[PDB]
Amino acid sequence: GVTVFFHAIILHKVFIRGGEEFKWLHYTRDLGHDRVLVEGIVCISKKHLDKYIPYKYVEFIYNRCLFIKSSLLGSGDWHQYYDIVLVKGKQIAAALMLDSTFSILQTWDTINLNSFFTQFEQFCFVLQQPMEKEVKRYLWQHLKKHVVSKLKTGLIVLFVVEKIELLLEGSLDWLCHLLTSDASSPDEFHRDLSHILGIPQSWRLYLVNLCQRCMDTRTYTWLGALPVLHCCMELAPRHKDAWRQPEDTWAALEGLSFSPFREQMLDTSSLLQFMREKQHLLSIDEPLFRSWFSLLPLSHLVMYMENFIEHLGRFPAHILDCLSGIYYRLPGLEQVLNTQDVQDVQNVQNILEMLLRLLDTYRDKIPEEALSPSYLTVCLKLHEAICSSTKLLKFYELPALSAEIVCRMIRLLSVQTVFQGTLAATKRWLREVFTKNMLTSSGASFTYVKE
Repeated sequence: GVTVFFHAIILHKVFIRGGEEFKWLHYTRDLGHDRVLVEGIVCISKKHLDKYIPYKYVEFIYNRCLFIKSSLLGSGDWHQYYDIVLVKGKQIAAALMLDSTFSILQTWDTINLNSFFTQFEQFCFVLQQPMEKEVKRYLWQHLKKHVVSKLKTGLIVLFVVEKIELLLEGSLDWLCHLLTSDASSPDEFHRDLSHILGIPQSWRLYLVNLCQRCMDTRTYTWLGALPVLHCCMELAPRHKDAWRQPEDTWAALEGLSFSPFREQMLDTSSLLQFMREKQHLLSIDEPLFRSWFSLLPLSHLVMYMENFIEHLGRFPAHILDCLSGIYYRLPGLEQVLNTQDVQDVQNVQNILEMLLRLLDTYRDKIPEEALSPSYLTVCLKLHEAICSSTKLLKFYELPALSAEIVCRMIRLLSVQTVFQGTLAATKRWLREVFTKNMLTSSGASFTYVKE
C-alpha cells in the first residue's frame, strides 16, 4: 500500500472518509492562537496511484480532491496539507509548512535532503493549483525568522523562493551573504557545496535569476555568491583561441547581462571595498577575478589590478586574463581615445603601464600552462586600437606602451606576423600623425617639437 498523511486546521472526534478506494484520527499539537492542527494517516492501495480520491471531514466548504501523483512520490508516502475545516489560515499553514519541511534539515545528508525536496515538491504542487502578496510577505517573514552550514541553507532558501516565486523584496543582502562562503580554501567550499548541488535540480537557473536581480536592482553583494554559481555552471576549459570566447563565457557569467550593470553602476568604490573584504574568494574560485574584471567599468580597472596585486602574485595566470578583459573593453577604450579628454586617456595610459608592471614584475612567474599565444594576438588587437584611435602626436606614449607589451609577450615566448602587424600599425600612426615635413622652410626649427 501507498500511504497518505492528511493534515487539517480548525471534545470532538474528527474522521477521514470519502470514496471507497481505501463506506461512511489523532490530536497532533494544539497550536493555540485559536486553532489546532489535526492530522491523520491512511494507507490506500498501490493501484490507486495518481487517481482522484475526493475526501471529506466529519466539512464546510466555501468536495475536496486528492492526487497522489507518481511524479512526486518518493519513498512511497504522500503528504496532503493546507486542508482547512481563509487568508489567515493560508498564512498560518504556510508558517507550519515551512517549519515542518525545515525540521528535516537537522541532519544534513542526501537522505533528509531528498526527503525535504520531495515533501516540498508534493505540497507545492498541491498548493499552486488548489482544486497573494500577503502570503509571500508572511512567508518571507517566517523564513528570515527561522533562518536568522550556511551555504547549504542559502541554496535551500534559494530553491524554495524560486519554487514559491518569492522575489527577494529589498533584502537580497541576507541571502547573498548566506551564499557567500567564508571558506578561505577551495576544497572546503566544494565540500560544503557538493552534498547539496549533487542533487538533480535547477541550481544554475535559480542562481542566475538571483544574480540578474541584485544587478537590475543595483546592488553588489551578489558578487560574493558568484563562486557558487560557477560550481553550478560547469564551465568548459579554455581553447587555443580563448580570446574568441564571448565576454559572458570567458568571465563565467553566462546567462547574465552585466554590461548594462557595469556601465550603469554609479558607485564603484563600494564595489571595490566589498571585493577587498572578500578577496579570499579569488583563491577558491579562479574565474571570479575575471568575472569581477568584467563587472568593473574602464574607469576603475587600475584599482582592481592594484588592490589585488598580491593575488596575481599568488596566481600569475590571472595576469593574462587582464589583457583579455581589456580586449573585451576595446570599444569603450576607443570611445575614450577618439575623444581628447586628458583624464580618460591618462587612465588608459595608467592601465597599460599597470599591465607592463605586471608583465615585467611577474615575467619570471607566469605558468607555461596558461601562457597561450592567443594573448599575443590579443595584445596586437590592443595595439591597433591604440594606434587607430590615438590621432594626436602628444599621445605617443600609448602606442609605445602597446608595443612594449607586445615586446614583453614575445620575450615570454605567429610571432613574426604579430610583429609585422605591430610595426605596420606604428608606421600607420606615424604617417597619419606626421603629415607635414620635419623641418621648416629654413631648416632652423623642427615642425613637430616632439618628433
